[PDB]
This record gives sequence, C-alpha cells and structure tokens, in this order.
Amino acid sequence: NLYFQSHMNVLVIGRGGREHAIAWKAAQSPLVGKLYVAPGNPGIADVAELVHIDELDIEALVQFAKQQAIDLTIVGPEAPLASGIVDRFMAEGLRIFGPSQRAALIEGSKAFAKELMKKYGIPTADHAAFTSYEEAKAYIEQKGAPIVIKADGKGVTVAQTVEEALAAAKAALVDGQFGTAGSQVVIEEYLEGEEFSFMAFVNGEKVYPLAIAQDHKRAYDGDEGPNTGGMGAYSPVPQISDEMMDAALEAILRPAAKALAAEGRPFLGVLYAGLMATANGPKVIEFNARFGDPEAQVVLPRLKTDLVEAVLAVMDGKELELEWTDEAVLGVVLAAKGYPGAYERGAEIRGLDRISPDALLFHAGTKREGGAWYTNGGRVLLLAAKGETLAKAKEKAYEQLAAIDCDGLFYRRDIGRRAI
Ligand SMILES: Nc1ncnc2c1ncn2[C@@H]1O[C@H](COP(=O)(O)O)[C@@H](O)[C@H]1O
Repeated sequence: NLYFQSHMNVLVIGRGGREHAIAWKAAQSPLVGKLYVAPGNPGIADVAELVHIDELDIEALVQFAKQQAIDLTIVGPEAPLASGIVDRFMAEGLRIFGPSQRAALIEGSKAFAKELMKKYGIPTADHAAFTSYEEAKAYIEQKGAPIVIKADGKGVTVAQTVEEALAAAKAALVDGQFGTAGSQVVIEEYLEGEEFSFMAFVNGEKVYPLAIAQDHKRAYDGDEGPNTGGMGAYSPVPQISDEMMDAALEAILRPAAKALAAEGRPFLGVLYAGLMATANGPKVIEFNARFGDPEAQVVLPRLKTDLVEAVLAVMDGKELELEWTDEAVLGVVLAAKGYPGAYERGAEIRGLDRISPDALLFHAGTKREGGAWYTNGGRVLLLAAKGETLAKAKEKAYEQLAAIDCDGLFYRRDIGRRAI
C-alpha cells in the first residue's frame, strides 16, 4: 500500500546467520537493485555481494556507503551500534536502520536497563550490586530465596536457601575479581516460567511488534551445559498465551520505547526483549538492541510483508501492520564441538548440496576453499524448515539435518520438543 523508491542500493553489516537471513529477505524485495554485505561470509555470497570491511571499521564503512551511494544500511551485530556506527552515518547523511550509541546502551549496560525499568515501572527481575557484604546480606535477607548470586572473575549460583545465598555472596566478595572499585557481587531475583523472545521494530515511541519466538540458549539437550548465543529456535510459540503477549507489548515494549525517548535516547531499529512468562505476568530478563540470532532466522521467513518496505515505513514513522504466514518455522544450530567453549576449526562439511531447496540454510561460520566447505566459527550453520504446524516444521528440519556430515559439528536434537 505504501510507496518507496526502487532500485535501491542496500548494505547489511555483519557476518553471521542473522545477516544471511536479513540479506536473503532483502534480496527478494522489488525495491532493491544492489545488495552488499560487509563482511558477510561464503554462504551469504549466494544472495549478495561481499564487501571486505570489518563491522567495526566504521570510517571505512562510511566511505564505502557514500562511494556506492547506499540508500539504506541495516546493522546486524550490536558491536558496531555500541561503537556509534549510527551516529557517524547520520552525520554523513546516510540512512541507516539501527539505534544511536546512546539508545543502544539498553543492551550494552544491564545496569542501565535495570535503572531505566525501575524508574519507569517496567516489570523485570529485581537487581542489585554490592561491594559490601553487610549491605549484600541485608538485601538478601529481604528478598529471600531462591535467589541468584553472581560473582565476577562458574560464578553464577541459584541459591535455594538464604543461608546458601549468604555463603555464596560472601565468597563472591572474598574470592571475586578485585576491580578498580574493589570486588563486587550481583544479586538478582530468580524467575520461573516460560522464556520467549519478543522483537519489534521501533522508532521513538512507535512500536511495530514482530512474531514472538522461543530460543534454547543451553548448549545441550535437556537444557544442560553452559549458556550460548542460541542453539535453536522456533516461531510461533503456542505455550505463550495471547494475553501474555499483549501484556508484554503494552507493559514492556511500548513503555521501554517511551522511556528511552523520554530520557533523550530515542531508539530506532529492532528492540529485542528477552522475556519470562511468569504467573505474575511477563518480566524482562534482558534487552537487546538488534535482531536476535537465531531468532532472525526463524522469524524473518514468516514475515510476508516486504522487509525493506517495512524498515523504510518504520524509519518514516508511517503506519504499518506486518503480515505473517500461518506456517511455523523451526531452526537448529550446528555448532563446532566445544562451543561455547574452546572449539576447533577446519573440519570438512559434506552434504550441503543434499539439502532440499525448500530448506532454509543460513551460514554463520563457514569457509569455502578448494571447492569444499569447512567449519570456521563457534556457530557454523542453522537449518530451518517451514511447516503447517510446529511438529511438522520440527520433523522436516531434523530430517534435512541428517543429510549433513561433519565430525567437527554437533546440534541439539530436542529443539521444539516441549513445545510439541
Ligand atoms: N533473573 C533470572 N532468572 C531466571 N533466569 C535467568 C535470570 N537471569 C538470567 N537468566 C538465564 O540466563 C540466560 C542468559 O542470560 P545471561 O546469563 O545474563 O546472559 C537467560 O536465557 C536465562 O535463562
């Protein structure tokens, strides 16, 4: 219904699966003439031209963007946002979809986020930091247990009793790292319920919600092992009621966007809320200032609305209702053995040519050499599949995953298990 100039030159900043998903979606826009990804990866080269410039080499990206007359730049990773890529681009008159350094702090500093949510009455887990044991003790005795104790320098304890919490807190301050302000201990309210990711396009106070998704951050099946950037995800999320979703939109997302704007930090881009559906309603775990990975890989394929058109509409503050397919999407991450810890690179990946054309294969950390594929990163690939139902999406995804053979990769087999 909306009109925007065609034959656009578009630049996507990043190198992972999230960027491959963004590029893939952008390439299908009738408004795009030329698509570039910096620095991208071998898999992304199949849908866009790679630009050999680091995401943090801001001065070069600015020059490149002006040189190639880029009409729109989309930032994937948070690093360049935290570095002020948006600020520099805007000063050069370059259109870019992403938050300013000041607004991106919502993700950069968990303390800032907690500070903001407390001031504006946004539901979230209680949070407090201490350098004094006596002060930590008094606080712990007020909140009770179970409670979370976090030491700096492994260091996270979910204390089941107040006594254990005190022992852990004392240990954190005694054995924790000695910073320039001494040792410190972080205490947080332990929340229970179903976790879900709620992303939305934002521009000032205007919020445009995206479909919600559920990511499994634990490294191993049965949600065991250390936390990761995400080992799998799916959308929609049946177990999250529409009421929980709406409460999240009206009591969390809209208020956060208004809070940032009220604080002189208007946000533009994708505001990603990591939430917990508790019995008392939705509560924020953390905020991210851009597309989540692997959330983007399973949510963007469900978006029927043209992505580029949507982004431009948001940037112009125009009205827009996003449309989504009824079909579900589930994705599974293939990671290098050892990840999220130390992992090896260089294992050959066979079978990428055996996967169905309907399967969505997003490259993270792959490398092409001598006509073959090799692992080259923590998270290497993500394979997603569409399905009439979540169960169908899950079956198709895992069915296709078996076609891949690599002794240097592993992947959870329980993605979507509980949901179904
Ligand atoms: N206050 C909390 N209550 C329950 N779980 C939490 C809390 N904070 C963090 N987590 C878990 O830790 C994971 C990663 O958050 P983080 O360790 O801060 O990077 C989340 O996906 C949650 O499952």
